[PDB]
This record gives sequence, C-alpha cells and structure tokens, in this order.
Amino acid sequence: EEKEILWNEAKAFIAACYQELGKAAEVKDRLADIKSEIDLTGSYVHTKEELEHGAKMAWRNSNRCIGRLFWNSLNVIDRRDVRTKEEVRDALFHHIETATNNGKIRPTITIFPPEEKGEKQVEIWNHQLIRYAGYESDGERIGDPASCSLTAACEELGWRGERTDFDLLPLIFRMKGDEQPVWYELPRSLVIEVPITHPDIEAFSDLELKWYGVPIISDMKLEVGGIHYNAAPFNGWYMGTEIGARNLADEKRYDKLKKVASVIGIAADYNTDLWKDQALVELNKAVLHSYKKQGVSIVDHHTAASQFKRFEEQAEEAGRKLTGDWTWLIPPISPAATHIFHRSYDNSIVKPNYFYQDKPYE
Amino acid sequence: EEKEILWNEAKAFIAACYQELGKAAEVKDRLADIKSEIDLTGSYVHTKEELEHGAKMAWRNSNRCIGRLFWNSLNVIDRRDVRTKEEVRDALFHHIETATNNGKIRPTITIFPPEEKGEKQVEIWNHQLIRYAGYESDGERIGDPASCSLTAACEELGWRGERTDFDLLPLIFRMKGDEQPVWYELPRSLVIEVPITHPDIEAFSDLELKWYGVPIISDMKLEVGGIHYNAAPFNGWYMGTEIGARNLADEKRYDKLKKVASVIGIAADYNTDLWKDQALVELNKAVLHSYKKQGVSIVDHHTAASQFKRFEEQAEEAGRKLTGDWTWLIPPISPAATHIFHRSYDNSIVKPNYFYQDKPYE
Ligand code: HEM
Ligand code: HEM
Ligand SMILES: N=C(Nc1cccc(CNC[C@@H]2CCCN2)c1)c1cccs1
Ligand SMILES: N=C(Nc1cccc(CNC[C@@H]2CCCN2)c1)c1cccs1
Ligand SMILES: C[C@H](O)[C@H](O)[C@H]1CNc2nc(N)[nH]c(=O)c2N1
Ligand SMILES: C[C@H](O)[C@H](O)[C@H]1CNc2nc(N)[nH]c(=O)c2N1
Ligand SMILES: [Cl-]
Ligand SMILES: [Cl-]
Repeated sequence: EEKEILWNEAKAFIAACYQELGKAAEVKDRLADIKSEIDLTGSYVHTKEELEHGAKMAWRNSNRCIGRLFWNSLNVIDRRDVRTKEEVRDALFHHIETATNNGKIRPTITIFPPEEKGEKQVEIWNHQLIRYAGYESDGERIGDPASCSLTAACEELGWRGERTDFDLLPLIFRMKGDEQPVWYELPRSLVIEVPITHPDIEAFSDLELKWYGVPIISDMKLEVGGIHYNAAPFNGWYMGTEIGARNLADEKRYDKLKKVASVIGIAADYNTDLWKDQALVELNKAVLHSYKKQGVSIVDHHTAASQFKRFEEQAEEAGRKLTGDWTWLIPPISPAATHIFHRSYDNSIVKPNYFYQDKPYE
Repeated sequence: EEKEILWNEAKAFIAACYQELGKAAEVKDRLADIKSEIDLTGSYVHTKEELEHGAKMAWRNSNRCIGRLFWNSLNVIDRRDVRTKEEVRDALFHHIETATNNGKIRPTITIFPPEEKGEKQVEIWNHQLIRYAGYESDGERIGDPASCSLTAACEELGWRGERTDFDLLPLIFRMKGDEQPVWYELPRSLVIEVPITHPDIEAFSDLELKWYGVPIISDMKLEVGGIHYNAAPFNGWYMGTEIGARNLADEKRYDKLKKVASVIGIAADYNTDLWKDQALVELNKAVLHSYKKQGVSIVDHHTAASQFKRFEEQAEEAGRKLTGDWTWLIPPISPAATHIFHRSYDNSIVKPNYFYQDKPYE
C-alpha cells in the first residue's frame, strides 16, 4: 500500500511539475526511472529542478497563506547532503543569515534529507528558528507562553534561560541514531530584533516591547510527490497583524493591550469605549512603523490583501484552481475592509503542500 | 411527498417543543389531531403556545446570530387573523411602535398567516420595515446602494423619493389575489433616528451621518414544524459594528471611511498608516456613543460576544447541541479580541429556523 501511495503521488506530481516547466515530453521516461527506483529501493530521489519547483508549488497550495503572490520567487536551498549535526547547525545558521539579508528579507527554504521508512534523518524541535522562551512557575508568567513546553524541554537538556521576556531559544534538533536532541545557542550577530516604538507617542517605548525580524517556520512537513521532507524550514517576512494583533495582543500570549491603552492615554474601563480596538490599531501602527524604521521587511494587511487579489487574478489567468481557507486569510483587524472577507474560497487540500506534524516533545 | 414532509417536520417539532415545555405526555394526542388535520386539509394550525415557542426555537437555532442569549424572551405577536391590507399595514405600524418602545427596544416578531399550498397570503417586499432608499442614475450615487432595486420598484408603483441620502422607503407588500403590491409612507412619529456624533471630536457632526434605531427584518421565512411563515418580521437591537463597520463603511454601501479620516484629522494616503483601521474604530465609537446618548438600545461587539459565551454555556448546561456559523459570528472589527475567533462551531441547520427566500422583485 505505502509503495503504491508513493507511486501514485509521484505520477501526479511529475506530470504536473513537468507540465508547468514545459517538459511534458520527458514525463514518460522520468516516470519509468522513478518506478524502477521505487521498485528497487522503496523510494525515489528528486532532481534539483523537481525539488525547487515542488517547494514552490507547495507554497502556492498553502490555503491559509495570504502571501502566495510571490510563490515563484522562493529561494530554495538543497541540503539533502547533510549527514552530521554540525552540518545541520551550520545550514540553519546560514539560512538565518541569507534569509535575513541585512533586513531585506529573502523568502527562503532549506531542505534537509527526507524521511526514509517514515524514519526521520533530522528532527527539528523548534517551532521557529528564532523564537522567545516562555516560563510558568507558580503562576509567575515570563516570556512567550506558546514556548513553555519547548522551553521546559530545553532546560531538561542542560540549557538554562535568563528568564527575561525575550530569551532567544537555542536551536534544538535530533539526528537519526541519537536518543536525545542537541542544542546550540544562536549567535546574536545573526538575529535582527526590532524595538517597538510609536511614530507619534513617545511614551510607547516605556512598554519596552520588541520582536524578531524573521519568522522561520521549522516544524512543518513539506510533501512533494509522496516524499516527506519533515525537516525543511522556510521563511517570508511578517504581516504586521501577526505581531501587533496576535503575538503581542492575545491574552494567552504577551497580553499587552491594557498596557498599550495606558501609554496611549485612554481608559480601559468600558467595552463601549472600544479601548481594545483602539489599542490594537495603535499597537499595529507601532509595529509597522518600527520595522520600517529599522529597514526590516514587513507588509501591512491592506497591501498583503491587495497582493493576494493579484494572486487570485494570476491563478484565473493561468487556468489554475484557486484554493484558500477564508478563516485564516482574513486579517485579525479590519477584515471587512479587505476583499477577502467579501468572497468565499474552496478549502480543498492540493499537494505539494506544507503540513503539521506531531511534536517530538510534549 | 409534500404532505409527508409536513408530517415528518411536524412530528419532530411537536415532540421537541412539548418536551421543552414539560408537556411530553400530550404529544401522542396532539400528533393524532395534527395527522387527521393534515389528512383532511393538507395542512395544520399551530396553537399559540407552539407558535410562540417555535419562533423562539427558530431564533435559538440561527447559526449566524451572536445575540441568541436572549432567545427565550422574544415577544411574539400572533397576527394569523389578518385578511386585509389595512390590517397588515396597521400590524406593521404597531410592530414598529411596540418594538421601538421609546428607545428601549423590545425584541419582537409579528407573525402573519403562513403559506398554504406554497401560496403566500401576504408578501412583504421590504428587506427591513425601516430602511433608506438608494439611487443610481448615470453614476450619480445617492442613499443606500443596497436599496437600489427595491427603490426602483417602488418608483414603478407611483412613489417618488426625495433623493436625500436618507429617504425612508415606504412599507410595500402584496396581498394574495392582487397583482401589484400596495405602498404606505411611514409615519415619521414612529421612526426613531440617531444623529451620529463623536464623544471627543466635534467635527464629526460635519459628516451629517445618521441611522435608524430599530432593524426590523421583514424578508426572511420563519419555518416551524413544516409550516412556512414567509411573512414574519422580527427585530432586536443593533450591534454597533453592523452600522459603523459595514453599513456606513463598506465601499458598496455608504463608503464613509475617507470622510471619517478627514474629520478626525488623519491622512488617508498610506496603507501602512492603518488609516482605515483607525477611521473604523472612531466611527464605531461614534455610533455607540450616539445611540447611548439618545437612549436607544445598542450593544458593542465585546459585550455581545460575552453574552454569546453565556449562550454557549447555557446550551452545554441544558444538554443542547450548539450550532453556529463562525464566519458570521466573528465581528468585523477586532474579531481576534473575542473568544469566538478562537474556537470552532458546528454549522448544521436545525429547525425551527429563519431562512432566506426569493425576492418578489428584481
Ligand atoms: C513572503 C511573505 C509572506 C507573508 C507576508 C505570509 C503571510 C502569512 C500569514 C500572515 C500567515 C498566517 C500565519 C498565522 O496566522 O499564524 C501565513 C500562513 C502560512 N504561510 Fe505564508 N507568508 C509569506 C511567505 C510564505 C512562505 C515563503 C511560505 C513557505 C514556502 C509560506 C507558507 C505559509 C504556510 C504553510 C502557512 C500556514 C501556517 C499554519 O497553518 O499554521 N508563506 N502566511
Ligand atoms: C436582541 C438583539 C440582537 C442582536 C444584537 C443580534 C445580532 C445579530 C447580528 C450582528 C447579526 C449579523 C447580521 C449581519 O451581519 O448582517 C445577526 C444575524 C441574525 N440574527 Fe440576530 N441579533 C439580535 C436579535 C435577533 C432576533 C430577535 C432574531 C429573530 C427572532 C434574530 C435572528 C437573526 C438571524 C436570522 C440572523 C441571520 C441573518 C442573515 O443570515 O442574513 N436575531 N444577529
Ligand atoms: N509571515 C509568516 N507567518 C507565519 C506563517 C506560517 C506560520 C506561522 C506561525 N504561526 C504561529 C502561530 C502561533 C499561534 C498559532 N500558530 C507564521 C511566515 C513565516 C514563515 C514564512 S511566512
Ligand atoms: N441586529 C440585527 N441585525 C440583523 C440581523 C439579521 C439581518 C440583518 C440584516 N443584514 C443585512 C445585510 C445587508 C448586507 C448583507 N445583509 C441585520 C437584527 C435585526 C433584526 C433582528 S436582530
Ligand atoms: C463571503 C463572506 O461569507 C461574506 O462576506 C460574509 C462574511 N461574514 C459576515 N458576517 C456578518 N456578520 N455579516 C456579513 O454580511 C458577512 N459577510
Ligand atoms: C478557531 C479558529 O479556527 C482559530 O482561532 C483561527 C482563526 N483564524 C486564524 N487566522 C490566522 N491567520 N491565524 C490564526 O491563528 C487563526 N486562528
Ligand atoms: Cl509568529
Ligand atoms: Cl442593517
């Protein structure tokens, strides 16, 4: 059954990929080589062209992603050659460096060896390559609550956080054959952070907020033609709302809205004053202003929605079905001010794609 | 088939209704009377108790409604006795009066004779009993674009609007047997309107915005136990966002955000300034402030979401399945600041319920 799943997924991928790449005539012969390879080895190896286009198609098929207009310009780094943890570490360090690009973020994916018999070659524990630790002791809350379980796991492995609200987690990953993951502290010279200030309200800096420049998702599985790339960290730039309306705003995250209300000088007493709404707008303005001021790429939700409209138009013109998840595409502030809110999307799963996978801790 | 649909829907309704009303022992005998009545007449007549509880259950089952906490206190007016257009008109006038209640809005439904053989006894053309006209001539846009087709229809029937941005449409409805609907101008003494001012910004009144106090939906079908009440107008009070974030804000409605930005003294030049978001918050603050100032009932989206949470808890405690439409329940401003955004809802259709029906014009 599993070999059959592989062969069926391979046929569909190669046909579609080579079609898009104007290589339709080569499908028959390539499919033959693959079937022989599957027959003999139980798997098959992608060409660099297939891997690159596969990762791009996967982005193009991500229903929840508003940033998909730029799917074809993804920078793909092929690291299927890594065998040692030093090589994995250096590949992760390099990814941070080249993606960051001094603030002018390059959307990038680094692809590590794929699963073989469902057996992982490299198992990354981080949710993102750069993320803040979180602590909860006797209801003493410090840092990012979303990171509490990974933080506890790292502190089982000999690491110790300083317990500021913004401790950088180390990279943590496990190699096939090892029982325990290893961890490496991030070189600070690689990590761009942005202090949050407001363009008009000087007091906003009293909150001493900051965020990291580059979100690099390192816990999702890239699936291409039946091949499972469980370790394939990827990044874009942020849409402002992700930081201003969720990461810093959610009650189960940094929960900063009451403090925002205070520094911008409004009461946080009555629902009818819409103080949370007002606070949300000012915090989101601050985030965009701050990233811009520091020369770190970011997009606001209106511009991103405009871009996504172009993506919809591009798909229609190319004759491709458009898929999307309305519930994730709408931004968490002023969603009805975007076109997205006023239409519907087919939420069908199309592969290649990026998928959730079980966490190796917890 | 149709008689069978009726009987099956009746059995399920009576069993459930009498169950909730602690009248389970009376189900058998009542079901017998109904089946005989259906056999002989092709339909059946609800008791006043069934009709009242049916309209309440219907509200309780409205997946898109955030205001459902108060389902059991609906004021039901039984007008199955009307036979003349004067009686229909006076029943509609009375509904406006008693629901308005000098500003302290009473959630109310007036129920007219139901369809017989799918044949309507009374056919209401209005979307809401109180609504503003809309005009579009050579790209001269006046009033509410949502009302353009109904407005054109009324002007075919001898009515003429003054062509302000806030012309009150007349009541318009058709009696069984008549080819054309009749229309009656609304007595102004019955219609409460609210001028929109801002609590802090005096210039906001320069926009000369207003809205009507009581939204009374008059174009949806109430379905109870297989009986189709096509004419059953109902009202609650507004949630502020319906006016501030949609009716006055949508580009295809009153489209006021650029003018709001101007009067509150911010630039409307750059997406990154989040001027639309800021304008939305201030316009929504103005709407709540204005309704409160005039002593007209209204609810903000945070309070309404809190109430809906209680509705969820109430359902769980009573052992009832909860159904909802996530996409409609989330408010159009700061949705992620409500609990609704962070959970999911079963969007199954449960009857009794309120449904869309075809418009008799257009
Ligand atoms: C270039 C800038 C990009 C922007 C502004 C952007 C924007 C977003 C946003 C705002 C989300 C929702 C995240 C959340 O609410 O948690 C998202 C989801 C997603 N994006 Fe993108 N994105 C970008 C690039 C990329 C790239 C390069 C990839 C991968 C190649 C990608 C794949 C995804 C995936 C898989 C999700 C879903 C995550 C999940 O389900 O948890 N995006 N994107
Ligand atoms: C008491 C105050 C009430 C509030 C604040 C409230 C709030 C709302 C809101 C905000 C919507 C969404 C409307 C839209 O976006 O167009 C809605 C939908 C709805 N409400 Fe309520 N509601 C209330 C009472 C009622 C009552 C009394 C009924 C009927 C008995 C009702 C039945 C519905 C229905 C059927 C919808 C769906 C309309 C559609 O699909 O277009 N609600 N409610
Ligand atoms: N801008 C981005 N946002 C993004 C995309 C995918 C996933 C995530 C991470 N979402 C984390 C949240 C944390 C609460 C629930 N999931 C962020 C990108 C990250 C990586 C590439 S684009
Ligand atoms: N507060 C209310 N809002 C409400 C409820 C149902 C329907 C409507 C009308 N929605 C009209 C919009 C117009 C654009 C698409 N439909 C409003 C209530 C109206 C009647 C009872 S509650
Ligand atoms: C396309 C989408 O379903 C549509 O725009 C919906 C979204 N959610 C909504 N929610 C409410 N309350 N009211 C609406 O009119 C809409 N419009
Ligand atoms: C329950 C609901 O599906 C969940 O809260 C979703 C809603 N839409 C979202 N949309 C985005 N972009 N990100 C999220 O984390 C969520 N959360
Ligand atoms: Cl994030
Ligand atoms: Cl309305």
